[PDB]
Amino acid sequence: TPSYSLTPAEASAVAELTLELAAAYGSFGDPVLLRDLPRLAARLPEGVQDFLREFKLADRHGHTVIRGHDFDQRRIGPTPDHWRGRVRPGPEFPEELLLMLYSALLGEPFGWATQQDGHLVHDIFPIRSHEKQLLTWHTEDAFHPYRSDYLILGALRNPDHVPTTVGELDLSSLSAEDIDVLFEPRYHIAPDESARFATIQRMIDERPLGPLLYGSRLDPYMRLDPYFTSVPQDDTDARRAYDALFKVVDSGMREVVADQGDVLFIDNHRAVHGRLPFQARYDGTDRWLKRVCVTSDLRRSREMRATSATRLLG
Amino acid sequence: TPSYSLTPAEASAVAELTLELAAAYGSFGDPVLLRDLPRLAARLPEGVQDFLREFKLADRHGHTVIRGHDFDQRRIGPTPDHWRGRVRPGPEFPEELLLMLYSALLGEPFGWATQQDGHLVHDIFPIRSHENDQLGMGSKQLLTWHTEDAFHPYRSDYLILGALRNPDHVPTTVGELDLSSLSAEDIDVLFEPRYHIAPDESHLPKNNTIATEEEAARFATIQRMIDERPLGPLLYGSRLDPYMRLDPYFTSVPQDDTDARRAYDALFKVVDSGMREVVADQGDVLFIDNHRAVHGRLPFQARYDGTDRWLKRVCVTSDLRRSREMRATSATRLLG
Ligand SMILES: [Fe+3]
Ligand SMILES: [Fe+3]
Repeated sequence: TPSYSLTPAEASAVAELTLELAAAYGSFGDPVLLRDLPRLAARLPEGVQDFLREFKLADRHGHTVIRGHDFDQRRIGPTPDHWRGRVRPGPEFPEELLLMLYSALLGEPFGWATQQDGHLVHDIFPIRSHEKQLLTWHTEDAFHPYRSDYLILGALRNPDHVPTTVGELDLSSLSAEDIDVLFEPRYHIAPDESARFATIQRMIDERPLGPLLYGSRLDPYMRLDPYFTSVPQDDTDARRAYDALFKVVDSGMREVVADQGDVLFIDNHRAVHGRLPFQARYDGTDRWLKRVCVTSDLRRSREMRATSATRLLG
Repeated sequence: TPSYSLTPAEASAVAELTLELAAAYGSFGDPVLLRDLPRLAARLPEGVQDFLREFKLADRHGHTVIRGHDFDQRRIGPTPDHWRGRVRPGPEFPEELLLMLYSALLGEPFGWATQQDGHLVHDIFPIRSHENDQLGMGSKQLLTWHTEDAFHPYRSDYLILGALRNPDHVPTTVGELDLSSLSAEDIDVLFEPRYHIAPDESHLPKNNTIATEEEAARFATIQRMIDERPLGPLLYGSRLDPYMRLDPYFTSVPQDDTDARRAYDALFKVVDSGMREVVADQGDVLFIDNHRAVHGRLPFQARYDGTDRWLKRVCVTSDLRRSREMRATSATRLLG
């Protein structure tokens, strides 16, 4: 897995640009910032832009990391208790901007109106409120036709080096028989728990059966969320193939640590991901990540978006 | 319809950048150029960048034009007799890069493997042997309007046409949907899966080789569409400001569906009467939203003497990986 290590000079330039932009724009509520994003991302160090572009175009690896950012711990301040009621943007606005810049290099930032107040940057920190742990991995929103194409995870702080899990598809293990079955529309994937108007909420609803593999039959994409995946009982070939696919992916899972100053890029088409359970202090010094969802085609999701301009689904 | 007119200064800066890039890069066969495209496009005049970005994000107008480019006629040379057997790249390489920079501001340039040797930037000029019938390389005969490859799930999201020369000012026809000209009842019908759109003969899997699994799977979805003949909508997106796919020559309204026939005829009249002539004169670059506009060309008399109309054409996709199944490798931008 290729990764990019920032020099002190690259890290200083990135930090400086990130502070200049934060002072220049109000928030992500500023429509002109969302407009300028791709042009702004061109002001990043050229090696960083080149690296990400190669990741995007290569379409080979499930994940990549840019390491060595300068995330000023004094400015960022203590890891908050919760996300709701918290004034946005915070002092960590610079870092959120960075992820939005990276997102603009891979596509467009988008989010869910019903998730975290519909903020384009998600918070990932221990919560005393929302508190034997099963170890799960999934494709992000595997059921959804307009699911993320990429995820960007920025490690603001990670004092105990708690890894993320990411897994890819090894084809050598699977037979051609099983692959062909998985490519066919024979599987149900269920949604999740996720204003009055216009045509209320649940719009373009639940419909057909779909495949688990797609794209190239020699190097396929996947959407795999094992907990919410069911196969019709009469379909024994599909059940045999789903079993074999699960074994390959489950047994291939890797631990990847996003330490402080790391940005992890996950390809939602080539890789599954999962959180790892960890003992939290709850004292403002806890592990803290930011997450941005990236779509390659914003217009493809128009029917589930309130307006043309909005990047929030639902 | 909003447009952008380059000041002579912007025109000068664009040409300079374009010449520099032409010298620094060998051809489009260079993967690094494809890699560098959007970082390179960030070197264009800032007004231009902001203009296209606003066009892309507004998702309202179906076409726009950037006018006032300096396309140097001495450097570009005579309009060629044919696209086959030309030295790649030609003396007009700088103009090709410009269109590739523009495409990179809207998405990713892509092509069709069997079209003009698989070049990302297409030539549009009269070819004598091609002068009998309707196409983009003839001249004498009418090109009735349409959505590009309306049937195809991975059709272009945008088209970019650059006018290297147009001495007789032969316009391009483009038409949009005036939604207020249709009844609410007819709109509901058009959003429903009640219509058959047939592929152009060029996309038929039986055209290419029957050999191997790799090639069979690469056409398997298109072949399924031909065998099952699924019915589809002609309007989609949001019911308030909808996308359209309308290729009248390849659209079948099933005989017994009377509601569909009424709605279609209605949609046809609106789009036919809204057809506008947009002249892509020398130095003009036309952007077409393939989800919000239809396009065609007018018939014109060609001279075949190296002075004829010459356009360059690039196809843009907003999501390159969506079409992976129909591409030989991950690297290739060519479907088929
Ligand atoms: Fe997740
Ligand atoms: Fe056409």
